[PDB]
Amino acid sequence: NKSDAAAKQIKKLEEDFDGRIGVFAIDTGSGNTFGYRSDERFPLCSSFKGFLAAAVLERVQQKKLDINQKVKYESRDLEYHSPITTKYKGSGMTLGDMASAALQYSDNGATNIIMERFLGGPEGMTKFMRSIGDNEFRLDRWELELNTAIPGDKRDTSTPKAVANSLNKLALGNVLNAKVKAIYQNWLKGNTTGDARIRASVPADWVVGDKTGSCGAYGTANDYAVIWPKNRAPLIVSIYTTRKSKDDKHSDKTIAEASRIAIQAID
Ligand SMILES: *[B@]1([O])=C2[C]=[C]C(F)=[C]C2=[C]O1
Repeated sequence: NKSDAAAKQIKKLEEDFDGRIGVFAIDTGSGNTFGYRSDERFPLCSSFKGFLAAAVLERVQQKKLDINQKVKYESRDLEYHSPITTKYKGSGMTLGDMASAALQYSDNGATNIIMERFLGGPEGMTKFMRSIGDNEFRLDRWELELNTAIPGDKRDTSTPKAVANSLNKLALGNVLNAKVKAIYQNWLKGNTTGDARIRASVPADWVVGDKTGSCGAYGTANDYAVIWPKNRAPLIVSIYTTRKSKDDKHSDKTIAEASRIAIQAID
């Protein structure tokens, strides 16, 4: 019905920028969902870093790791785009701060250190997702090589749907106890890279938590978000985009729009 109209508009939008748009959104109040290409594979980019953060908090809650434990890395050669790890190289950082840095500043240093020392690499990352009943998600490579975003390449991809369900399990559901879920929420709420994406699509007194991704190839970018409107149950929104050519740039505004259309569909 209204579902058919939102698909028209999404279709228009991707043809407008000569690329591919994938959306999944859920209204946690009514059970309403909407998907456009919600089953197709898209490159993850930094977006899995939000799940990494959750996988840590999981280990913390089972008492396998302490959120305050020093993590030192003074001799490491820090990957490109390590703004937070770089400023604390000489003192180190707590496991908590490191995890949140991976999520809030998309910190590559934070990402790889955590996966090599606590999470058991990409395979370990994949295993974490399998354990929340997400079968699409697959992280294969490390930063930065995982961001190649070659069309057709299934490495380091998921689907909008699977990303939506996962965020929902993690941000709103059963996986984390009350105390830890709260921490996880605040981490997403404090994300700094997502102002022009899903956040731009919502009334500015809704509370949003998000994690963005940008590949730097094939104009590949994404965002996923948990949203608390004012008088209303939260929404989950998940938007993934690619473009036809290698040199193409990502489009914040397209994701913004696709979020806008998505949210109207489940309204
Ligand atoms: B994501 O996705 C990424 C990757 C790489 C770089 F350099 C940056 C970033 C952000 O997010």
